[PDB]
Amino acid sequence: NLTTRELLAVSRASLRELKRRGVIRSGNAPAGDYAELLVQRATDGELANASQKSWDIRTTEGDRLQVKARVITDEHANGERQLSTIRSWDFDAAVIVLFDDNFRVWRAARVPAAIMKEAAYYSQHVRGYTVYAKDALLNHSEVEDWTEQLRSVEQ
Amino acid sequence: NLTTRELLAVSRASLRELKRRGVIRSGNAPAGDYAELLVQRATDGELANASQKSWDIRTTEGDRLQVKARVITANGERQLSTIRSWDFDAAVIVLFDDNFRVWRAARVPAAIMKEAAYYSQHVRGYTVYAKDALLNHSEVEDWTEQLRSVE
Ligand SMILES: [Ca+2]
Ligand SMILES: [Ca+2]
Repeated sequence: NLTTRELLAVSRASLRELKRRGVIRSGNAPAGDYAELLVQRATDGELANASQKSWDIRTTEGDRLQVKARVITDEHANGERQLSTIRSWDFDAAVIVLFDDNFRVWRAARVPAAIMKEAAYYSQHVRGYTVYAKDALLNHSEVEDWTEQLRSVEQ
Repeated sequence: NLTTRELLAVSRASLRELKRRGVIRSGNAPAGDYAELLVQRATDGELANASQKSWDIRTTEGDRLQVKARVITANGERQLSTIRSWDFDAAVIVLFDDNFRVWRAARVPAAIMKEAAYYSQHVRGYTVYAKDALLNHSEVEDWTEQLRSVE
């Protein structure tokens, strides 16, 4: 095993190259970048440009998808189901991708924008909305389980 | 350099380890997590709970610290993330080089941060550039060697 410092530089350099080759967009958010790749492969959707802030992937049938992803360490850690801030509701559905400790897909779900809003909380500190990816959201009857589909593409 | 598939496995394995060691939390902010670890270790401070958004680390003497970090590879790289709360005692600025060794680090009182920030209307917050002029004096403390020590 190597030092923490080297590991960061190992990860940042690999991501930097993957980013120049056009497979990913940013190098700044590994879990989100991975989930984008995975949702792009599972749908053959097109990536947004970096400038498109309301959504990340557009399916060929039209759907605009905001991809939110996070690494989970313990399915029972309720505070770890917290997703990064949403600052625009101008999309058709979100895709929530929860990774385990291996950065393999633990659960993934397609949530209509309406159900996301219903679950969100506004925050003035961040100028956005906070959503917790609780089981009750993940198993909501208008949510699609995308777990095995994203495991079929890598991770 | 290598094949795309190997880079994915190279990045995924490195992240796997960083995450096992507790160095990474959500996976979206590697550099930020590390800078926090370094400032938490260079002090004996406590990490903020989920609800406390105004600061990141509380020192044993009380001080609440908002940590802002960037990898330095050019004024556009000195740009820090948006501040939307002034409810903290000082900011700790951590500039890494590409190897993630600490290149410059500085403890800036809230007053000097405010003095150096400018409000931005489209983002509804304040932006601070970690220029040398801030890093040197203005009554800010050099924390560079201190953060390199806990490395
Ligand atoms: Ca996203
Ligand atoms: Ca921070």
